[PDB]
Parts: sequence; structure tokens; C-alpha cells
Amino acid sequence: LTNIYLIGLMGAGKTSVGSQLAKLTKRILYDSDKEIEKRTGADIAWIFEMEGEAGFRRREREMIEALCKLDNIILATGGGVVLDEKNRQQISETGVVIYLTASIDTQLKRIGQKGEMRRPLFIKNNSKEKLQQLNEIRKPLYQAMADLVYPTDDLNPRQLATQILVDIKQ
Amino acid sequence: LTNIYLIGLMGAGKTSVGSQLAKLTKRILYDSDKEIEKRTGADIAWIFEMEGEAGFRRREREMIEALCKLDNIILATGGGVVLDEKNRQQISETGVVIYLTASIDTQLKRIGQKGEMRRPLFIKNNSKEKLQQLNEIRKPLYQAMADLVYPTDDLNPRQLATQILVDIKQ
Repeated sequence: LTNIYLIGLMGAGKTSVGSQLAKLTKRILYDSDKEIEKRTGADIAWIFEMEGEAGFRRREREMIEALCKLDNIILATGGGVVLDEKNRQQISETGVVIYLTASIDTQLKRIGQKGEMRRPLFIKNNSKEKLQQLNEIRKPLYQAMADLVYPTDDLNPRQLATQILVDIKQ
Repeated sequence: LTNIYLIGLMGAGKTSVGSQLAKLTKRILYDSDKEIEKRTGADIAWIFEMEGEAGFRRREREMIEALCKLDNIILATGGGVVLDEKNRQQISETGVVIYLTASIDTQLKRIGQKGEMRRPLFIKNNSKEKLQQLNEIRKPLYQAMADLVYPTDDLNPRQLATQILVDIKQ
């Protein structure tokens, strides 16, 4: 155990809540996406282009295997990680599982906001529908693995993260 | 000196090329955005919401100051970092400056591709125009600071990163 796993779709607040927890605890925060890019030595866009989604899922499972071995870490889990039974196995076995929820509107804010640009980017309605369809069919699975569940709309990082830390223990 | 600074707009390949360089050199790759979120203990979306762009630029400059002190690192620099004279000062003084270029089409690929989703997200034409306007007015500034310049379309990470390492020295 000892690991904290944060799960949910893109824009669920994994990075946000994940950053606050790592502050309050001096633990190292990992992001499975960034870890994959690091080991690959290329960005996610290169992976999908040269190897397709399948190529990414492969690399994703290798990294999850490796990360789950580490102890006392915190992990912002790529939304697609729980699609694989093996990943769900290692995760449920090696740490607590927190499912973070957010409205479609909260999602689009986080996803769209870039540092170099004042207003967030907006996605096409086509893409938005795709996202809401994902929300639809991945939610139940997330709920399954969820030891604990929290909304992250109107988020007060510090408040929620300490609250989360209390709900851990037990 | 000793630092490698990667600059450009979102989707310029900073993370990609940055990951390949860190592999080939066993150096630590930093991303000013992630560093900011880490110290803040919240995501960029929270910063812009509770403090606006101004609040972000403040935090951005503190982190750039701190990172520039570090030695022999690699840094994927947030697109907005070079807007501040002080940042441009510390950067040009403490390392090499690589400007990475990419077509609008290459940009939209990298920006839109999420790990958990097969096809990339597409942004609205409104947002795309905003991006091309940024490209327009930030390019010259990037070119100014650029010690070295590379395109990243049809990127062969390994090939370009070694090529970059050769062009360093001198």
C-alpha cells in the first residue's frame, strides 16, 4: 500500500489536488503521462502518431507496473490507465484509490487553460460530445475502483486535500 | 551557463525534444508550468481563476528565477516566460537558448492529443485564430533570444536532439 492513486477523466483535478497533497506531505507527485514521455524520450503526440493508441497503451502499462512498485508516492493516473485489468490490479493492490469528479464545465476550463494565453482554448462541439461520451462510459468503472470520491468544482485545494488526508486513516 | 532552455509557443515540441535530450544526457528535464503548479500546490486553471493572468505571471517569474540558479538542467519554458525582461535576462545569462518551431498544424496535433482519448481534441476556429495571432507577435521575440533554431514538424526526436547537442559546442 502506502501509495495514493488519483483517478478520473481529463480535467478532473488530478494534477491540482495531486499538487496540493504533495505540498502538504512532502511526497513526490508522479503523472503517468509525463513519466511515459520521459522514458520514451518523446511527447504523447509522437507516440500516437508513430505507434497509434495501441502503442501508447503498451507504454502506459509498462510505466504503471514500474510506478506501482515505488512506495509512498502520489500518482495522477492517466484517464485511460484503468481500462486495463492488469493496471487495475496493481493499483488496487498497491495503494488507495481516489476518484475525482468535475462537471463538464469545470473540465473544459482546466483542459483549455494555457499559461502563455489569457483566455483558455475552447474545443469544438464535436470534441466536447466525445468527451461527454467518455464521461458516460468511464464513470462507472472509476466508481468501481474508487475507495474515496470527491468533486473538484469550485475547488479549495488545501481544504479538500486535508479532508482527503483525513478520510485516509481509515 | 550549462543550462539548456527550450522556448517557443505551445505545441512547439518543447516537451518532446526536452524529453529526448534528457534521455540522451541523463540530465533532469524541468517544465516551468509543472514547477509552478508544484510550488503553488494547485493547477494552472486554479491560478488563472483565483488570481488571473497577472497572478500567474508573478508566480512564473519567481520560479524562473529559482530554476535559472540550478545547474546543468534542461528547461521547457512556458510560452509566456520571455514576455518579462527579467526572465529574458536570467535565461540568456544562465544557459543556451533553443527556439523550436512548428506549423500551426503540428501545433494543433500536440496540443490536442490526450492519452486517454484516441483522436486529439480539436479547438474552435476562434481559439485557433488567437493562437495564430500569438504565433505572429511572439515569433520575433523568440527569434531574438534564439541562439539556435529548429523546426519540429515530422520530428525524429533522437535525430534532432543529437543534432542539437552537436550545435551546442559551440
